[PDB]
Amino acid sequence: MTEVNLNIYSPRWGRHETYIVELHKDYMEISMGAVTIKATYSENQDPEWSEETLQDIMNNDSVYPPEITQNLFQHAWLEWRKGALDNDEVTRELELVAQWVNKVTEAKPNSDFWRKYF
Amino acid sequence: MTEVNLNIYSPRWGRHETYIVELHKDYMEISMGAVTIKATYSENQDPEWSEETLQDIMNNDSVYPPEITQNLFQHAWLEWRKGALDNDEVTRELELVAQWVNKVTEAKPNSDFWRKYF
Repeated sequence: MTEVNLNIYSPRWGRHETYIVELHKDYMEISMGAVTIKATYSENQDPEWSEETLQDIMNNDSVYPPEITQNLFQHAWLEWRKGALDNDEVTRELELVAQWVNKVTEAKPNSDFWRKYF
Repeated sequence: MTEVNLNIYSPRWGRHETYIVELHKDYMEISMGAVTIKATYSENQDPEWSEETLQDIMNNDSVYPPEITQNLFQHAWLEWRKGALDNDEVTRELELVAQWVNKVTEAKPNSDFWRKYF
């Protein structure tokens, strides 16, 4: 297990929240607070994800990242898993995803109309 | 009935692609080239959307917008529909959404690792 701690700014709480990524050969888990989602690897199929999604836990914090975000986490994990990325590198690459998510949040439309809505 | 032309930057075509938003009282349409998706207003329920999402058609331009983007379009339309926004207002509010999408694209992770993926 290598653990990656990601700082995601949550407009809901007005602070950065820690999303914890647990990487294993057999599975990956992503938790924020009491919720945990999971992907489990399989030889001849794409990873099996828990019913709960990354968008689920993030939208809960008023974070609205691109739909591909969860798939990025999966890609980072699958590449780390075959040894293409070492521990510090998968950490760096995932931090880039978190940075992107935070930039998306930072750049949200800022008119009266949009501020009132989300 | 009014039409808003939005300019979305596409790394796939190296240019801003024109997304045409048609607002009518009973429905809204969004066109990109030959592709059109549609949301239909219903009196007692949320609008009925195409199953092909705005995100899906943008993914085809190699654009990965926040997942809430389609919902933002819906909001502007519904507000315009009941006259909470005039034609110029709905235009600017939607342009701020396009502007946000463009910022997201511009800020996409650009490490060699991520570029190989998307």
